[PDB]
This record gives sequence, C-alpha cells and structure tokens, in this order.
Amino acid sequence: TFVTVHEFAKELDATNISIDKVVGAGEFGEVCSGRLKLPSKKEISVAIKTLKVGYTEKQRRDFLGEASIMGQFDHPNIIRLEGVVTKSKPVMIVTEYMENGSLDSFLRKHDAQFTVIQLVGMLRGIASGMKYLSDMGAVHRDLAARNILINSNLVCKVSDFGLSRIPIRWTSPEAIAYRKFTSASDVWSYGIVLWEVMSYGERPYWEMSNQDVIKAVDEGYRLPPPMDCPAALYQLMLDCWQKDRNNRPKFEQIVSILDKLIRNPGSLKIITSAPSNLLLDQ
Repeated sequence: TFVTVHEFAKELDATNISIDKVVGAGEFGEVCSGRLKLPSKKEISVAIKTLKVGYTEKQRRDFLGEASIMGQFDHPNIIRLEGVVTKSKPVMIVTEYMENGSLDSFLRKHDAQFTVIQLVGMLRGIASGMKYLSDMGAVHRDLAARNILINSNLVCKVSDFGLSRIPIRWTSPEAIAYRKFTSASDVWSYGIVLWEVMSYGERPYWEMSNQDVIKAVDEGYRLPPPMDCPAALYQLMLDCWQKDRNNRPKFEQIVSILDKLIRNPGSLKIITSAPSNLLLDQ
C-alpha cells in the first residue's frame, strides 16, 4: 500500500522540540539529537535533521521527500518518523533516536564481541522490517549495513529511504545490468547485509575495482564465508545471491529461516571451514 506530503507526516510544534547535542553535518544540513514532548506530555529522545539555510527548492523537495516515504511505514523494525517542522524555518525531520548509530560502524567497534544469537537477532529484525516494506510494495534500493540503525537494546531498524520507491557492492546483478529493481533485488542486498553483519562490518568486496565487482559476481564468484560463520547463514547468503532473481528466497521465508535458527541455536554450531578473495559459486 506504498504510494508535498503532510499526508504521511505530522506537523510538529517547534516548542515541543529541544536540541541537546549536534552530531555533525548531513547531505541537507545539520544532524542533531534532542527531545520531543508528545501531546500526552511524555518526553522522548529523538534524532533531528535540519535543512541548511539558503536551500534550493530541489534540496527542500528531496529532504522532505525522504520523510514522506518513511512516514508510510509503521513497523518496529523501520525507523519511526515522529514528524516534520515545515511552518517555521529551519525545516526539520524528527525521527526515532537510535543510540548505537549505524550498524556497520557499531559492529566494526566490537569485532567478534557478540554472540551468534545476538547477531541472528539483529538480522531477524532487519528481515522483519524488509518483509513489511515488500508487503507494502516498496523497493528500498540502498539496503546496506550503513543504512540500518541500532538502538540501545541492539534492535536494528531500516533507515535511509533517499533512494527508495547506485551502491554497486550492494546491488543485484540485474539491477546493475539494466536497472531491474524489485523485492528480489532487495533480497540480494540483504544477503550482502548478512555478510556484513557476520563479518563485523567489513566492506563487501573490500576495495576491488567496481568493474571487477560487476564482472566477478557475473562470473559466479561470491563473497567468502566470514570467520566462524555458521553453515546455515552462509547458505542463506548464497541463496540470497542466486543469479536468477526468481530463485531467491522471499523476505517472509528469510524471517522464518532465522526464527528457526533462533528456536534451535544448536543449529548454529555447524560452522563453515577455515586471503580476502572470492569463491566461485560456493
């Protein structure tokens, strides 16, 4: 059921917003954190983005457009849009606070420090959010660990709908070849996110030339199993990376696979064996 839009975004009163901390700069302006007083008088933490002074109309449209998309989704594993401020300036987008930031950066700080079941929980949350996205007929097109946010309790949530309706390393071969972007191309990207998570945030295909990423994956080469990677999870990656988009799992099937692994954690003890290089198929 995925479709200016105050159709999908609450106009917040700026008196209910307080800025506590500037994080840094963003594409469109400053990125900040703070508190929002809800109509019930409950106070919550929030992430706040502003549009730079002297913005062009293109900048305003693209800035608020990403909110119009996010606002269509109400799901525990998709970042919550609290609202926008458009009737006063700077224009603001207010979203759910996520203390631990981008998943890729967070995992790189904690290499090998979480349990396999903790990682599988993060991955299940991501799949659950993506399942709802696909139910609504949206294609994310930029699913990567850098666009997943993680909160104080390690709950992961899909963010960054700027490209949603080319990050070459996360993009399915058919999407690179002729821009065929579908939910199955998002499943490919999820497969890369799985590798990213199990790798504690290593970069997919490291710094291979982009032309070599395209060609190697076309020839059937794939990212190798991460160190200590459960066999079940490497198989899941390979299934996400099937050449034929029609043979990839659906997000609903991915959630069910991961729920089974959560239910039977001994499953995860079967590990793949043993040089940043690609493996042919396999």
